[PDB]
Amino acid sequence: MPVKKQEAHRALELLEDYHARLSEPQDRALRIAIERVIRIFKSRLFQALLDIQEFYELTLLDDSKSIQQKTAETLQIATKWEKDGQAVKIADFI
Amino acid sequence: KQEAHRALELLEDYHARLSEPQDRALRIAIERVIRIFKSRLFQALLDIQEFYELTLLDDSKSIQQKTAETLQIATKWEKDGQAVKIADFI
Ligand SMILES: [Cl-]
Repeated sequence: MPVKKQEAHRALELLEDYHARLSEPQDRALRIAIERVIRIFKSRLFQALLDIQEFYELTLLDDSKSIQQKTAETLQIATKWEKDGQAVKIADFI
Repeated sequence: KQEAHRALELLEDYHARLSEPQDRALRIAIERVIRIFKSRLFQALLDIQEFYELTLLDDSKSIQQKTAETLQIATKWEKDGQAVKIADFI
């Protein structure tokens, strides 16, 4: 039962607690909108975790790959994730 | 048992098993990936935190306005989720 404010690891927990309090009929449209945010956010988290699983299986788990090779691939993927906020990313492309 | 929810725990485990001196460069590289991934997650949680602060906690905004802002941020995030990277600028 934390007294500290704006703890990042609790951000989704607090959104959930806010949703759970929206019981009045006039608050229902907001509640349904929040449900959608929550679903979309969870999908984002899942896809990020899959990025790790993909890296882990294709790079680290492969006995066929040399250590120098794996190190190269590992440095690359970190650099890519690092640049993501400055990346040009096109919605509904190709 | 390799659920994606454990993806990070697994990477941290693998890092904790690279003990040979010749593996040390890969180990440091993996530490970097773990740090960068945690940063990614932290910034994602701050997205929720900032939305919560700016929209949901502002009781000067009507329920209608909060709803509109909540719908629009999800729409933006949904697009960002299917967006494909074509480059980055330094
Ligand atoms: Cl080797």
